[PDB]
Amino acid sequence: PFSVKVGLAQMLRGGVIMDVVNAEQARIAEEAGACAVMALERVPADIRAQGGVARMSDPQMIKEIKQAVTIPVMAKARIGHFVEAQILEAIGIDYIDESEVLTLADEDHHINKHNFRIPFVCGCRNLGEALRRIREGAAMIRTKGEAGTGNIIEAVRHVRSVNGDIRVLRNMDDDEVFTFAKKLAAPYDLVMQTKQLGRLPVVQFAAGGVATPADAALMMQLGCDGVFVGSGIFKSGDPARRARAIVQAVTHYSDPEMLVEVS
Amino acid sequence: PFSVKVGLAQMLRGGVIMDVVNAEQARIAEEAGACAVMALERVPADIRAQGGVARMSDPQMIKEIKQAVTIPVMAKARIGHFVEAQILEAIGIDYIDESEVLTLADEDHHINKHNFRIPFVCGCRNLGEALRRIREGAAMIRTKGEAGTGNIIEAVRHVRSVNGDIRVLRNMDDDEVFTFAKKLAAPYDLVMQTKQLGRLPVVQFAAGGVATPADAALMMQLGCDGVFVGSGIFKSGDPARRARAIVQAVTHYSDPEMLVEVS
Amino acid sequence: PFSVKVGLAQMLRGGVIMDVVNAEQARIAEEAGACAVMALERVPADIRAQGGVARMSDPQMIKEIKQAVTIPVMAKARIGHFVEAQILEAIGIDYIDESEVLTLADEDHHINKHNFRIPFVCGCRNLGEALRRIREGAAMIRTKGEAGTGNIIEAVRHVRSVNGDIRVLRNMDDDEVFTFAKKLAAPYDLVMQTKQLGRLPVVQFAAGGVATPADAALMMQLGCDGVFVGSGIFKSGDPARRARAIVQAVTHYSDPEMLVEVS
Amino acid sequence: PFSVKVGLAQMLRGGVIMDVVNAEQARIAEEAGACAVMALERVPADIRAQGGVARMSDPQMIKEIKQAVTIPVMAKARIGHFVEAQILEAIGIDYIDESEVLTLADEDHHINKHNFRIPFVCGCRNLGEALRRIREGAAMIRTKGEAGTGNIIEAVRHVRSVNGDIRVLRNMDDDEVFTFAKKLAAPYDLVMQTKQLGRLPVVQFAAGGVATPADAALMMQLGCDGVFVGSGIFKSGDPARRARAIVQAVTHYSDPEMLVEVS
Amino acid sequence: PFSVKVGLAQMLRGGVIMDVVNAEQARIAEEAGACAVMALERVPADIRAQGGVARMSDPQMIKEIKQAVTIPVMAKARIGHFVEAQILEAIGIDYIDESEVLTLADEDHHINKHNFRIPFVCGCRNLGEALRRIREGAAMIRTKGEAGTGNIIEAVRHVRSVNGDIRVLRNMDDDEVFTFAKKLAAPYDLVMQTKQLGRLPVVQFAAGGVATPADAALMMQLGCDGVFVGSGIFKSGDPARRARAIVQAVTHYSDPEMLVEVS
Repeated sequence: PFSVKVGLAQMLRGGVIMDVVNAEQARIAEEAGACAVMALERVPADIRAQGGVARMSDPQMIKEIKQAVTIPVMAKARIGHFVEAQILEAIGIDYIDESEVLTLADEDHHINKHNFRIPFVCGCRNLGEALRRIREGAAMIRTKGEAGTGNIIEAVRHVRSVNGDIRVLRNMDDDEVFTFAKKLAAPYDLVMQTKQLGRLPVVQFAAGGVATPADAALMMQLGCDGVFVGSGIFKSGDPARRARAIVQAVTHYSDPEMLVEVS
Repeated sequence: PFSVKVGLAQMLRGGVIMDVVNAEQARIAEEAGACAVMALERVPADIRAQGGVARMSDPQMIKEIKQAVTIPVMAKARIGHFVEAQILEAIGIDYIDESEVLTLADEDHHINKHNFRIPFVCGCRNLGEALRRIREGAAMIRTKGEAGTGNIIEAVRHVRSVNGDIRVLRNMDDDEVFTFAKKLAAPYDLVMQTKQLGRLPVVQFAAGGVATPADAALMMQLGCDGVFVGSGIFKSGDPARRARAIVQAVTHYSDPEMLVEVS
Repeated sequence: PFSVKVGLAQMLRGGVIMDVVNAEQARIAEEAGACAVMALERVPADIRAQGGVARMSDPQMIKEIKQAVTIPVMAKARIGHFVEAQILEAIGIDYIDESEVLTLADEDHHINKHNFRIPFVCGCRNLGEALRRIREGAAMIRTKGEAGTGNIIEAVRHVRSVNGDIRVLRNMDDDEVFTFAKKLAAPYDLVMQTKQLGRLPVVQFAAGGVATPADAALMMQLGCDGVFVGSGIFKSGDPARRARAIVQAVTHYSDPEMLVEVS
Repeated sequence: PFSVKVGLAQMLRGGVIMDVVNAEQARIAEEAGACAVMALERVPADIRAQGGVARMSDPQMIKEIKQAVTIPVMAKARIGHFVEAQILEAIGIDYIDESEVLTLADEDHHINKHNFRIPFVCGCRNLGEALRRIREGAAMIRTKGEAGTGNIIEAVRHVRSVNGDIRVLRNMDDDEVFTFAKKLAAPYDLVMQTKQLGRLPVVQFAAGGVATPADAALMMQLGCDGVFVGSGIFKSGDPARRARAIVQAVTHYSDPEMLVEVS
Repeated sequence: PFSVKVGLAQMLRGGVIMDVVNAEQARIAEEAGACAVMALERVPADIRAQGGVARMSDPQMIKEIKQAVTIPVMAKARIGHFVEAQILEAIGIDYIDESEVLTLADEDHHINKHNFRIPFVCGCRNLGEALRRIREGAAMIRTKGEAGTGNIIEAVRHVRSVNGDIRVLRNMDDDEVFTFAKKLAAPYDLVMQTKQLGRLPVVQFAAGGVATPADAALMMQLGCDGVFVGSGIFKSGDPARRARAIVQAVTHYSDPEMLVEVS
């Protein structure tokens, strides 16, 4: 029932997903208006600077967070590590993120995400990767970007690349589409579905570097459906204020006066 | 009605296809027991040695051949030259061969073969190319080989590559299949259809260098369904004898005494 | 009055242009139904075989041809050789072809074609080149291809590239168009005019390798407005028959039965 | 109305623009005689020392500065970050600087500056870049230089490059201008407008390394219309004295005795 | 009696092997349910930290461990150091691990393991290496991975590569098997025995980076028969809890709820 997973992930459209590390940060991110939280033991800043290997978050804190908030609760699973995905599905979380922000568990293969009843969130960097992940079973796509620096140049480049490939495909001659599918190394049926829909067949989020309401509004204006905000919110001077500002920016991405007032 | 085209091409299984250049060579190739003829103005030996550009054969001689024999009659169309394919379909031939033996008309794109009611025969060199051509609409695949030298080393290598990739796919773990589909740059749905069927989803012929009954029997024992024999038959000491020998070799590819007697 | 030149070149849409070398070939190409002739002393085949430098055609034979036929009469002028263009305009021909088929007269600069009252026909290989030539003053564009071989792989590649850039531009986001204009090194105003019109702002012809009615119909179906047929027609078995066939193919580029009957 | 923005930016001719970080530095820069201030949260020295990503300055301090001084107030916006530009336009600042001194927000595309009613200030390093930015909608150009070192070698090189390209263009033959437009990858219409005006069609400022009155006078003597002075004035022994000296040097760029007295 | 060694190593199937450094860690790893311990002076983490050369563990502590636990006791022997293997066999340990985790003693040659009555455990990275080690006399194979980092990307890659070569071999045509044996540089007789059995002819363990129950279950689901856990268990917050969790994960590698509860 892949379409069931797609429709389940649709209710995340137009929202913000916030990396939380405890029940209190989860409660704050809930009261700020986020649509879902990404439970994890310690922020991507730890994964980047502290080094070491980062794995699926501990089940006990996932259960604590899930008991603390009412919104959908996500968790991260290493790429190709289908047993972490099995554990997460057995905990009962709402969405699973096959996260490249964590450490690679299988360099060559991703999870055959058709085996789980839980919708997956998979990273991408272009149209070919997004279509491959949707073929593997990912019910929601997020553009990769760059993890931990707060610089949106790569996230902006990836959103622009995905939307540019979509716009190119929308007018592309039928007889050429096949070659395009070979240029991306993406499944042809999904390429034709994209060409018919004018967009990816799934929800499409942005991630990596989104730190200010201006960045979230820029992502939502480039065509995305939402944003991921990981660590810069709760390490700042006031976490609740910045989180509420980013939520309001995503909700009102076409209101410059609102973006000003929230900033 | 792609399945209609596939079933229409199935009756070519276990036969020989002979390049003919006139009504008399067509009549000989018919009396030798061929399943179909490939009408063309002058042999692949001409295309190789004389040089110049080779195009779709002249419509008048196609009509003469079609009126001279009763078996299915093929014709060659340049790659990506869909107007030659339109002309051939309007003449009423039975199969169209998007032939790389001719001159390339579109280096980047092949014909969107779903637009014609006539089944197409497309060349290939590996599993990825065969699957891409089947996705474009080709109702019958022939392994490329090398055109005009009578040396089957490349044709044998291509048959072995295709059948080896299919055998690898047949046992391959499901979770890895996706990556395999990216390695070939072939449509995933066709890759899964191949993995289920244990063979290429269409009829699969051999071509290039098949000159003696031993070569035809070798191709039919490597797993193919038929062979193409272009020029060396009608330039030899006795064309009818060699053509009948190759036909008998394809029919009895598992009878060494028969291969001896026909040689 | 550039728009006057554009409207003047519009009457060539849906026609055939044939290189003639005498009053007799000009009369034949007229009776075959061509829309214009390109006077020249000796065919591109002679330019290849006799070697040496090729220049503007001789004024006396231009006057003879112009007095022999009634259709528009073209002539070739070396690239950047504005004095040959002045001579041609003083003879009174209808269109001037700043032709790369001839020998380069100015490797770095083309003619500032705004100084002549006669419309120009300029070669191109992509969208950037076509837009640059339209900015210089070219009132009609022909896709370069490859001169003298009868192989349409390059002409088809160039038509597909130009039409693909146009289709990409048509959906391209406005904020990105500027960068596109830098990628092609084409004037931005002409890029925006193309994006608005959905096609090149001038008449767009094909040239190079068009030898059979299938090739002409393929060019006219890929989006072109006409074709150039230079030498292979009058060196063949019957020039009038092939010329009439190509004219009928251009006129009926969407009629497969007509393409069959003329072939 | 791009001409309205151009005429509105004209009043900055012959003045100094000083980066301020508080109401007090803004008041000093006003009393020193500057024509405009570039409000920013922390000087380029902080961008180098604290490292990290630098974004649009905080709206609250922009409002404080705007309420503290009477002169036009600028602000910096990341390249391609049109949402930061929207926020700045909604605050009501006078000029927006699409600043490469900040961090790149879009590596491939710049802001489509035609969508805002506020004039923009865009950096440049040669004539092609200045013309491209003027085509995108920039109503004022500043030569890039090098940010934060106090060494004017690069700013001088870029000013000389722009003025040398303009001088080359002024005498350049018309028939060659097109090729020149291709050499720069700049819009041809703007190239011709430059050739007619003898200078860039907008106000042209200098930036990067201007630290002493000699440097400001040198920039104004090389042909510029003003200078940018960012940090070195307020970190020195006396900010008011050096700021007044630089202002007087810009006003009297042809008075060596005045340059001596102010130094 | 190689088959006796193979049957002796069979009782380790479906178990966990834990590197111990004293009688207390050995006792803990016994109560956690491990099937065998790998006596060694200082953990692979200590081998990485203190640097220097690592050799066979000291005989006195091996005797102490062997007297402290009842399960089979392993020990490490440098590669090609057959005298350390003689010493270990004379101590009376149950299995000897010709371990690349230690320092290489013979870079070009491994131990001729047919000379000892004690079964050997040899590392491997692909099918060729595993078959070569089984030919030398190794009665049990463990996939190499990467030593001491806790990252299972390489261990997963090696398990997938070995099982992929086995699956490729299982369907491979007999006439091609010989060439396959040359591609791996593995003994052909063992290649045919593998092709017949559908798996490596010996017990196949995983090693390197297995730190969490998810990793152990992932190894056991990829096709392995067990796991090696060296250092990260006894340097953690609770060694007994994590060791018992990993043992339960290996025992119940197909029970997601169990993997959750033990985590």
